[PDB]
Amino acid sequence: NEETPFAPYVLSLGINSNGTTTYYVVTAPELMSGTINAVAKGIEQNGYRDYEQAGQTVFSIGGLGLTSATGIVRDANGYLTERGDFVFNSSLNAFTQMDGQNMIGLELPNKESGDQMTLYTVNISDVSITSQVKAPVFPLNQLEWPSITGMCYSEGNVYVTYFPMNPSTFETLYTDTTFVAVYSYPDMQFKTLMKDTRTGPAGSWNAFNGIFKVESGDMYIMSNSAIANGFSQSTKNAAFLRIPKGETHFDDYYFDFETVSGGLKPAHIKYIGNGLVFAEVSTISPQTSADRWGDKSLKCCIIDLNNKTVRDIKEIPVHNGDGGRRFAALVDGGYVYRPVTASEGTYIYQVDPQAATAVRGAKVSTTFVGGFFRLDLE
Repeated sequence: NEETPFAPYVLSLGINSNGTTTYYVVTAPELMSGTINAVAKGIEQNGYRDYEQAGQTVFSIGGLGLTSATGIVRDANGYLTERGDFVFNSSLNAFTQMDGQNMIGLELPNKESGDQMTLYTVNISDVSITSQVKAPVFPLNQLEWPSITGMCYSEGNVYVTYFPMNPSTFETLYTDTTFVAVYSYPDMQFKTLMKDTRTGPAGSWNAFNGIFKVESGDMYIMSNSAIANGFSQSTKNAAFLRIPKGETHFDDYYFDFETVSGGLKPAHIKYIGNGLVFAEVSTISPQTSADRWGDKSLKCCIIDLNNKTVRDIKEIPVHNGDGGRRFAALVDGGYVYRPVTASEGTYIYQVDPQAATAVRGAKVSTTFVGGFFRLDLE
């Protein structure tokens, strides 16, 4: 065993061998030198996995056939171990933290796959379903079947960002409206369908990038309408809007990202703190049908929501994104760390968010990084 006990940093290394992607959840004692790898260390996880952290639990969420999420925690000996099992029916369309002890997870049933969706309440420390409730899909499918891009909990309301998409043709014919559906917790009664016409739908296909909460409890949405991230068309400039804490309207905030960036669209976002967002931003302009789904040629930027500015991190090379999955970026010790997979290989880059400058760190022997966390002992 080459695992270093109590090594804080957790990386899920996605490694392509003979066509198949296998995940190795490894730890690293530091991020700035050495080589992070899965030689003689790691929790091997087969199948499609994506990763989300809450508290000191990393959830390994199975996909493409796998219908469970598994906890990963640090045991008292300093080693990672698997803990618990949350079984769902088909796919976990959204998953977000409700409070210090609980996640909520939303699962859709097309219109023939069922009529009701399910909200699961999952205990973080036990990794187990505490309660579950059913709700109609409508009005999420009023125009077309929804494609869910995020979920947030605020003061007893559940907020769901989505865009309509025909599940068989993949057409996204409705891009002129931001949609946020709002439900009451715990019963999932429908409260309101928020609409806004200053930008397009929030988030993009399976990218978990539609909505996020900041220190005040306010929420922001991100619209990119990006063909490169899965839309079939684009009609309105990429932008951020804001929902006041616990409320059900958009306020006067509006950040025209697309014009400030000189015509570009964000692909992936992570809130850093203090109004700053770390982002991968497509350098393709205009994106066309030839770019669709590719998530190619991204740069890294700091987005300042307070001042409505965009600053390029010039030391990070242009690189292709990981597509429709969660953004593997780690906010740690006042920096943001991002594995950058490019022609030279994969390296962790340490980003100073105030200066918008980066330092190259550890090399990572992997195909891509599927998750990136700091896990302490509880």
